[PDB]
Amino acid sequence: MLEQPYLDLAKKVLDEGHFKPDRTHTGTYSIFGHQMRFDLSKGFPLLTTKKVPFGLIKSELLWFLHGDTNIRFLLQHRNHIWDEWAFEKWVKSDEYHGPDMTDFGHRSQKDPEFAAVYHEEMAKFDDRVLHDDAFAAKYGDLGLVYGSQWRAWHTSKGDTIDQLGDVIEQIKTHPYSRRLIVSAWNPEDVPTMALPPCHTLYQFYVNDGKLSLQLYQRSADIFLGVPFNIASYALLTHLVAHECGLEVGEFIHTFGDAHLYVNHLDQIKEQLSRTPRPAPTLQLNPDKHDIFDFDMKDIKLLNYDPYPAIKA
Amino acid sequence: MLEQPYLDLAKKVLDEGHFKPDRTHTGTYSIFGHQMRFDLSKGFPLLTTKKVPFGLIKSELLWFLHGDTNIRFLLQHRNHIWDEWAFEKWVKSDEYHGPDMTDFGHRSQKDPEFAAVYHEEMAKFDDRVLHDDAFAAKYGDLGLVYGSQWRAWHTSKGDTIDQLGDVIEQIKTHPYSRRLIVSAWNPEDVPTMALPPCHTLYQFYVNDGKLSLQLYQRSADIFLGVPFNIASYALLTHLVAHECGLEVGEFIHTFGDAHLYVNHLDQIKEQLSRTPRPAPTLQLNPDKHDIFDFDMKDIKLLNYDPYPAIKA
Ligand SMILES: CC(=O)c1ccc(N2C(=O)c3cccc(C)c3C2=O)cc1
Ligand SMILES: CC(=O)c1ccc(N2C(=O)c3cccc(C)c3C2=O)cc1
Ligand SMILES: O=c1ccn([C@H]2C[C@H](O)[C@@H](COP(=O)(O)O)O2)c(=O)[nH]1
Ligand SMILES: O=c1ccn([C@H]2C[C@H](O)[C@@H](COP(=O)(O)O)O2)c(=O)[nH]1
Repeated sequence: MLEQPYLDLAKKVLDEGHFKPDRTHTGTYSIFGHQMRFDLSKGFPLLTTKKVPFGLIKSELLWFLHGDTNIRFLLQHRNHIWDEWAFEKWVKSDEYHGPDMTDFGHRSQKDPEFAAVYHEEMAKFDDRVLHDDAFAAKYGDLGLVYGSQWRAWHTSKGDTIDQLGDVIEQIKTHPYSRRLIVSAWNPEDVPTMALPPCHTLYQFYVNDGKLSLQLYQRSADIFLGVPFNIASYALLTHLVAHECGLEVGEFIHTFGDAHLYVNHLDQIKEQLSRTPRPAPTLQLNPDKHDIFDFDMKDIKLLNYDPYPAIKA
Repeated sequence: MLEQPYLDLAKKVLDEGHFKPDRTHTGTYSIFGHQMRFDLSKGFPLLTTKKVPFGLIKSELLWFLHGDTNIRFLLQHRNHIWDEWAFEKWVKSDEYHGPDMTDFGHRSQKDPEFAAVYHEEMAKFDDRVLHDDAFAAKYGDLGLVYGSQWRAWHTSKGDTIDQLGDVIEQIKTHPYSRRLIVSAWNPEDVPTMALPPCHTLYQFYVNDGKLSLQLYQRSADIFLGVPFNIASYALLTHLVAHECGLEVGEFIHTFGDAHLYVNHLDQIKEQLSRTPRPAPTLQLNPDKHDIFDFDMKDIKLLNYDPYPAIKA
């Protein structure tokens, strides 16, 4: 079944993973160099063994695809997955006057009443970002995240390049190019930036009218992140194929360090109990073609029948 | 045996490769997403099934490692593998006054007497680069090749960064970092530069005192280039491990497009006849540690017992 490589990766880290220390709990179990392949003609690789929220994946991807780095767009779609890094820039600031949190998130799991103050402050931040243009410009903007690296890469001349747009024009004109690459890794930013990109780079490839995509991901939370990551890049591959008038080929997912956190171990073990179901199918607006102006409604997922989410 | 993944890749492209057109003969047979793993504790993965010239690999790597882009250093080691791209910038120039070649190399294989004129002009160029400081500065310098991307990456402030040096300091201080990445792909240069890098990016990883390295290579000539490529990055991995006082782990070689040229087919087929021999062993200067000042003599290869070279 389509999603088995994901479950093999989880199991392989369980059986053959190497322990290492770090932060956010005791440490990790990891392997280096693993690869997962998904034949996108067999269905869409959204995990059936655990519910993965496709609406949050769709809206995050469309956000990148607009070259947008402001969480306001994501808030307008009820998508809060980028909030904390924005919240963090505001909390750590001089403009902020509420109950202090030197390290929320860590402390948010401990207290059942600091989690009360935090979730209110965060709710307030979310609202000011939604309705106050200047506050949003200042704190809603994450700066160097995927929308900018993909579509507005900052040059030495103080100019800006649309890598993804240029690659898509090349797919249409030079489909057999071996240079169809988008990188998110900028040696100039990477040593000071808040979040050096995990989704380091990707490459397209065309054969027999089918579009494939390989992602090199330097670092991967196998439990929390990888199931979202697989669905974002599979969707990316479908959308680019649609624009270019091609079929879909393979999505190949290649890792540097893929890891399980030492406290996510029983969660992934229970998921290994479950038996994949047949895969959903994706439907794209058949009469719209520029994916940089696609909206939520232009993307549909059919027949998705997941096991429950594992709140971990 | 250590080199079997190389031979499996060759065979897989023979059996399951997809034809595509291009240039420099009729076209290619290719696959996308293949991976090769080499356990460097089992020996050094220089191919035994075809002689690969380790001196040219050593000197090219030391050249990158000095951050040098001038072919003069390579000429001083009798290494001509970068010559033609330098020669090309001089031939295409206004300063040049000899018998013209709008497209040598292509025409060099045809004629058995234009190949005579070319090899003389090239011999002259080589000599002027060796002995004329100003000519060398102007034409010996390839500009944006690996030595500059690895060790002198050009920033927006008109400054320069030593990616590889900084990564090596991080391996020593933060060995479990998942950010040990060197990239050679610069979205600003890549659309005009002469040679967008094939060796797109690489990443280190440490576990149990062993250093591994994964290379993402966007495009690969399986017959001509890959056997040199495997030995450069394996050697790179050994040298970095030596500096840092670690053992060697795995070298993982990951491809975008790996291809066979439609006219190299019988050459690779004959190589598939041959039976790997036990692998050579590498010896490094046991009392020297900064690899950025290693020289030819500090690296030794023991017990290398190859089948003959296949002049193709
Ligand atoms: C600093 C760090 O380790 C870290 C960096 C990025 C994320 N991170 C996101 O921003 C993000 C957005 C949307 C989905 C997912 C699954 C993630 C995610 O995992 C999470 C942790
Ligand atoms: C333009 C192109 O296709 C092309 C780009 C780079 C190389 N190329 C080199 O510069 C080079 C230097 C040293 C060894 C090898 C095996 C290679 C190589 O294959 C060869 C061809
Ligand atoms: O899109 C993402 C972003 C992050 N991660 C996880 C993997 C790592 O646990 C962590 C990255 O932290 P560093 O490796 O950068 O230290 O986030 C993902 O799976 N997908
Ligand atoms: O270090 C190198 C450099 C090049 N190649 C081969 C692979 C491709 O045939 C060609 C690159 O041409 P493009 O893919 O950039 O068009 O060079 C290698 O194997 N190793």
